[PDB]
Amino acid sequence: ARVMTRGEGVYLWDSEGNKIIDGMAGLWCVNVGYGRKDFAEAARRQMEELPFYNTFFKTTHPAVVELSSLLAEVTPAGFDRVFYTNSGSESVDTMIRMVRRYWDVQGKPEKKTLIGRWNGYHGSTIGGASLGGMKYMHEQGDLPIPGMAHIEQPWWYKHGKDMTPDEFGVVAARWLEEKILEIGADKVAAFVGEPIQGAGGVIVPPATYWPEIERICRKYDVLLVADEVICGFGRTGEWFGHQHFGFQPDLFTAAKGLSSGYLPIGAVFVGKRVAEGLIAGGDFNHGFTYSGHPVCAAVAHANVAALRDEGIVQRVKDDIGPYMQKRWRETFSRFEHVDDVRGVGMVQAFTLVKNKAKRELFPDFGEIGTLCRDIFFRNNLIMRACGDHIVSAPPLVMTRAEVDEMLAVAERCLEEFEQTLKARGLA
Amino acid sequence: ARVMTRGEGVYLWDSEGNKIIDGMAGLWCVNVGYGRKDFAEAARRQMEELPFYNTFFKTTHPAVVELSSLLAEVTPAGFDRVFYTNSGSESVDTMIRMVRRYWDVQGKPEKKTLIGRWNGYHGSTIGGASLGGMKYMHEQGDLPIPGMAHIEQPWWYKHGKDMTPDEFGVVAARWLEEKILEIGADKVAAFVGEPIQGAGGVIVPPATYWPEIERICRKYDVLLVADEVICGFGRTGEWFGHQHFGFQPDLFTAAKGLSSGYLPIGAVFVGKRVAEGLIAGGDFNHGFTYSGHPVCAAVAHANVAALRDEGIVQRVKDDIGPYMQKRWRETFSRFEHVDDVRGVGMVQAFTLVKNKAKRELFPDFGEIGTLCRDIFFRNNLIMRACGDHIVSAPPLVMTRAEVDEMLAVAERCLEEFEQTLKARGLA
Ligand SMILES: Cc1ncc(COP(=O)(O)O)c(/C=C/C(=O)C(=O)O)c1O
Ligand SMILES: Cc1ncc(COP(=O)(O)O)c(/C=C\C(=O)C(=O)O)c1O
Ligand SMILES: [Cl-]
Ligand code: NA
Ligand code: NA
Repeated sequence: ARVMTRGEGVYLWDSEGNKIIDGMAGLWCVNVGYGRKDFAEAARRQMEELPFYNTFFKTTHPAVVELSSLLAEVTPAGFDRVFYTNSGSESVDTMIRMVRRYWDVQGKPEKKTLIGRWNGYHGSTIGGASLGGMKYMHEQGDLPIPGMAHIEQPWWYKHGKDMTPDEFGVVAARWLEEKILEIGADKVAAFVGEPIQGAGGVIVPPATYWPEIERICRKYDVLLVADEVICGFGRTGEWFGHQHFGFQPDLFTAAKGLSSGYLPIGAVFVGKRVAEGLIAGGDFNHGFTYSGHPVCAAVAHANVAALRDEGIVQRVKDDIGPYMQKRWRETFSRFEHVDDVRGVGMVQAFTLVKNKAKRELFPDFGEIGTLCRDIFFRNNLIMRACGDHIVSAPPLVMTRAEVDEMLAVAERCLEEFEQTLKARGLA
Repeated sequence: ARVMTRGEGVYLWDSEGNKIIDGMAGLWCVNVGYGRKDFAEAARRQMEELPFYNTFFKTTHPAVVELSSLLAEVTPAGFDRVFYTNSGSESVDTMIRMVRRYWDVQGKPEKKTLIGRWNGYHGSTIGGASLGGMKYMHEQGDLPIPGMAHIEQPWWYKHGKDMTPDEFGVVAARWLEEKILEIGADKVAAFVGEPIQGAGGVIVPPATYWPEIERICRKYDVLLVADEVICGFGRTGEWFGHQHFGFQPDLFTAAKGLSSGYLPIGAVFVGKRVAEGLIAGGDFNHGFTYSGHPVCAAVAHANVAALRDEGIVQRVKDDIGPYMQKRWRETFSRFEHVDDVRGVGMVQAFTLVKNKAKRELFPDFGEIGTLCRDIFFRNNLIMRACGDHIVSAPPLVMTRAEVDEMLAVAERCLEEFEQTLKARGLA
């Protein structure tokens, strides 16, 4: 009858009194960790004083203006316009309509197709599911909607062949050039991608990938959109994934990580180029002014202020990031059936493989991931299996102690993994 | 630059010290009226104690179970399964995917087309905007996606011709039969409609309309979906619009009215037929179990408990509804350029017309509505203009006094309207 009692820092406690390490930070979003009583209070205060604004007033609710001011301080230059939503899924959907509307305004109404990636995830809307490349969303029949295409994911371990990462990076990106040319540049609105594919299994692209993607977008006059749903609000040590990989998207989407998951909220950050365009069109002015649930906005403000003023983000870049990465590699590198050990900031992962030498994957990709995950679970550690990949994204406020503590349990579980593997003769 | 200070009951106050009557209850959703400090407290408590649950636990957060249990008590028979979202727009989107998935499971994957209405509104997603029939989101571009069709709205004043309401009702509904037959019954997944079209201008369908719609859906094995975004949580005096019009939809969608707008939340209520179907498919099990932001769920619980236990809904049926309707008609019936005075419960409206005898509308439908609205606004009353329709949906806790007070100001504004009409020679 196991029931969650409470959560604190990086831990969750059950009814039987057991403590669970949340190596996933809820749904990749509990960035400041659990237990932030101060957030409850910011909520209480805002609900009490002014939980609504009205379009009667022709102004913006002060708790939204506040959030916007602070966001502009932590986001790259030129991201002045922000459109608030209730979720990452809505952010994606809004982004889609914004991209299409932008081209309309430009007198290029046939520029409508957005390109995404297989094993990409952009939420659960029809719009987002059709943009995302999860294989079990696309055979559905209705997905994808037209104006959606997909290229293969830059996953080196499977698609690298004999190429080096850097080399594969150029190839993997060039798939965007192929798809654009195949479709017609005059029909393509945008490429959308997570800097690191989260739900795809923390597929980290080679260093050559993103600058090539961007060159291609610019070449063919296609907008570039980063989906910062998972990589946003300090996850890679930078404020946003795209900053780490060193590309400048024309828009980017954010989700409940903006509030550490405390209340539902998302946003679309819009750059100068597109902002100017949407304003002339006027379609979205209402959202840029009146968007943002005030209570949610106040909790988001608290969370971002914590992220900055408590040096949580800088700490990922400087201290806990490098440490986690080093320790992550140290801990996991040595296993027989564990390969492509990878990570940046506080997102990290590895893949379970049949044989590292041949770079051979297990059959029925995901069944072996399940087996490993059940173990982490029976051992009161939360790490998720995406197919045969194992992924972790703990709260950003995790300590060096907590790091070692988590890895300790993971270590033990993987030892147990190899055994059960041999014990079954699947090793 | 007027700034909203606070809100209380049905009133909002500005920085200049003026009091404004909110005849619209925010965005049709502030059902229990402003100032509910008890909601702040339910929020504060939930955020403090347990603002998250984890899928590790294989149970449902208690604040969600609670909400579900209470909802089941107030919703019609057979609406056991509920899927929570953050918004009305998401609810619509989820509903669409549910409908399509249901038919897949049934071995009928080509049953994909949903039918909506012109001047219908089902939110702002791509999915919802393509289902809705606002022609200002329905031109040359992305919308609509395939698997979306539209029939004309049952708007008597324009489409009635020489028929009586009840007569027109049968015709207007039969448009669904025409569209189905035109498309092929084997390709049609569902008909979706707001019991009363809200943002379309509170178009109230004849009494014959909905039972006919349902007969047609059942005839052709097409699902029937009510969009209770605006009509839900007591607006028509009943719990849900469809109860008032006497049809039983297989699913219905709900929005922030579930929480009186205090925190973002929505839901899809799923009937036995479809629930059974989606469970066999298993696609949606995760949401039926783990869906619902707990903080939002706790605020929603408070709001529903208030709606019931404080007899706010009953009060709309018995007391304030009849009164408002009577007084609404009394007040507005007598004007030269005001016709189709209409309403049920606490939703009510009228249309500005050039000449009532010919049933002739003003040209550039909406310009005249703008002029009237500016007046309500310059007089510190909130009522919205949808084209040339004028609509009101004040909080449900409005008193007889507040009713008369609102109508008083509206009266004056309409007197002023007629004059400015003559003064321009547009009368
Ligand atoms: C890449 C990516 N883009 C968009 C969304 C949509 O945000 P929501 O509206 O909060 O669902 C998700 C969400 C899914 C998870 O959070 C998860 O993977 O657990 C996502 O991963
Ligand atoms: C009929 C109808 N169906 C669905 C939605 C979507 O809910 P949200 O996720 O809250 O946007 C809306 C929303 C818009 C308004 O309420 C408004 O027009 O003020 C709606 O009117
Ligand atoms: Cl595979
Ligand atoms: Na901790
Ligand atoms: Na029920």
